[PDB]
This record gives sequence, structure tokens and C-alpha cells, in this order.
Amino acid sequence: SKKILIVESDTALSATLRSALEGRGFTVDETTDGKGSVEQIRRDRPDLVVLAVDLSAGQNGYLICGKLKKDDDLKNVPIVIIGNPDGFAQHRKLKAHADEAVAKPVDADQLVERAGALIGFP
Repeated sequence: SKKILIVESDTALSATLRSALEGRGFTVDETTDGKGSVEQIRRDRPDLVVLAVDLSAGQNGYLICGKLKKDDDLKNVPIVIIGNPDGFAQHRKLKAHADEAVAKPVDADQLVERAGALIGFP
């Protein structure tokens, strides 16, 4: 099994991305709750996280990414950020950063290809 968690408060986008990944054979869960996502990942470990920058409630995805990538037990989980590419180069400068980053508006097919490249197609 290849398990993905989508952390995204845009529920329409999340459903489309979930469906594309599911069609390709991934198991996918979704959460809009950025605050709860790190502990959700700890207790229900996915193979990959798709993480939006623009989260509701003043959260941002690069911060959630940093929390994951600073945790020695969770840092090995690959993360694909989805958001405005104007932030991607700066994020590459951090010690703790996402494995990859894909622009919004998201090309769903390309996101699926990156998932497969990162964790294997199931």
C-alpha cells in the first residue's frame, strides 16, 4: 500500500487531487486541520504528505513542513508542497525543507507523477 495525506483547506482542490491519486492506486486521506496535522502524521503514518502553503486559520504549510522536517522520527516522510512558486526558492534555503514543491494552480497529472517518483507507484 502507498498512503498519502493531503493537508489542504481548499476542499474542492483536495477532492480533485485525492481522486486523481486514488485512480492511480494510492490510498489517500485528507485533512483541513493544519494544527492537528503533525500529530495525525505521527499516529497514522503516511508514505507521503501533500501540503498546501495556504492553510486556513493563519497556518502556513511551510511551517508545518518545518515541524515535520525537524522531527527526527517524521523527517523521513517525503513532502510535496503545493502553493505559489514565488516561495519555492526561498524554501530551498532552509535546513528543514520539503522534498519537492509543485505550483498552484496544480497540474493534477504532474502531481501524481511526482508522488510516484518519490514513493513508487503502487
